[PDB]
This record gives sequence, structure tokens and C-alpha cells, in this order.
Amino acid sequence: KETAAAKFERQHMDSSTSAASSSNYCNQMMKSRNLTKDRCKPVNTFVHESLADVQAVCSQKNVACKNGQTNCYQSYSTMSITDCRETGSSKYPNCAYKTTQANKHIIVACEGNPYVPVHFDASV
Ligand SMILES: Nc1ccn([C@@H]2O[C@H](CO)[C@@H](OP(=O)(O)O)[C@H]2O)c(=O)n1
Ligand SMILES: Nc1ccn([C@@H]2O[C@H](CO)[C@@H](OP(=O)(O)O)[C@H]2O)c(=O)n1
Ligand SMILES: [Cl-]
Ligand SMILES: [Cl-]
Ligand SMILES: [Cl-]
Ligand SMILES: [Cl-]
Ligand SMILES: [Cl-]
Ligand code: NA
Ligand code: NA
Repeated sequence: KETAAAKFERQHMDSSTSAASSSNYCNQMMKSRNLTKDRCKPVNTFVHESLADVQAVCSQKNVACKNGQTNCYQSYSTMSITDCRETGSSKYPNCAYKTTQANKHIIVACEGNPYVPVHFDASV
């Protein structure tokens, strides 16, 4: 029973490194954030910025979300991110991920009081 904000933190924050440094980053991180317990989660983005910087996006550029909701926000600046996406060789329980490191703007959906990120919509 995890709050939406806490789930976003676990799935999407990696403030301890500046960037992925190896092809095995996603395999490691998907496992240790408990994203491969029951199934291999197919796609998951990690953000290599402070939690404060990611939370601050909720006051930045208001944009539509993919699903048409209007509580999404696009970061004014690019951020260091890693996209983790399952390869064709991936088969639970032996999940396998491609690591793609990039510097891009993030789009998050925000909710609550405090008004914080609860969904990762996209990177641009
Ligand atoms: N893959 C994961 C890992 C944790 N969690 C949530 O985070 C909680 C653990 O802090 C989980 O509670 P359960 O252990 O009751 O499933 C679950 O609510 C999740 O929903 N999916
Ligand atoms: N670019 C993307 C697209 C999807 N996703 C993940 O895949 C899920 C469903 O598409 C998303 O749910 P949340 O936005 O609730 O975190 C997110 O965890 C991602 O992390 N990065
Ligand atoms: Cl930090
Ligand atoms: Cl912080
Ligand atoms: Cl804010
Ligand atoms: Cl505007
Ligand atoms: Cl922009
Ligand atoms: Na773990
Ligand atoms: Na931080």
C-alpha cells in the first residue's frame, strides 16, 4: 500500500549517480527498485537529478498529458535520464533491459497537497 508520490520516487528517482555508467545499469536498477518481482516491467525511466529538482517540475510548464489530462508539467531544463526497456531476449524471471542514457526534458503528472509528481508521462 504505497502512496502515489512514494511509488513515483521508487520507480523514477536515481539521485545517487549523475548518469548510467554501464550497459548493466538497468538490469541492476530494475531489480533493486523491485520492478522485476512478479513480472518484468517493460519500460521505466530513471531521473538523475535531485528529488527537489524533479518536484519543482510541478510548478514549471503546464502541458497536456498523453491521456488528455491537464495536470502534466514539462521541465524547463533538460535532465540526465536513463530509459530502461526490455529487450527481445527478456523472459521472466530472467528480465533483460537495454540502458539508454540521455539528457532530455521530463514530463510528469502532479497531484496532491503537497503537489508532487505521481506519474512519469514522457521525456522530450
Ligand atoms: N513492484 C512493486 C513494488 C512495491 N510496490 C508497492 O510498495 C509496497 C511496498 O512498500 C507494496 O506493498 P505489498 O508488499 O503489500 O505489495 C506495494 O504496495 C508495488 O506496488 N509494486
Ligand atoms: N517514458 C516512459 C514511459 C512509461 N514509463 C513507465 O511505464 C508506466 C506505464 O506506461 C508509467 O507509469 P507511471 O507514470 O505511473 O510511473 C511509468 O512507470 C516510464 O517510466 N517512462
Ligand atoms: Cl540529491
Ligand atoms: Cl533533493
Ligand atoms: Cl513546485
Ligand atoms: Cl504557459
Ligand atoms: Cl522545454
Ligand atoms: Na530489490
Ligand atoms: Na535528492
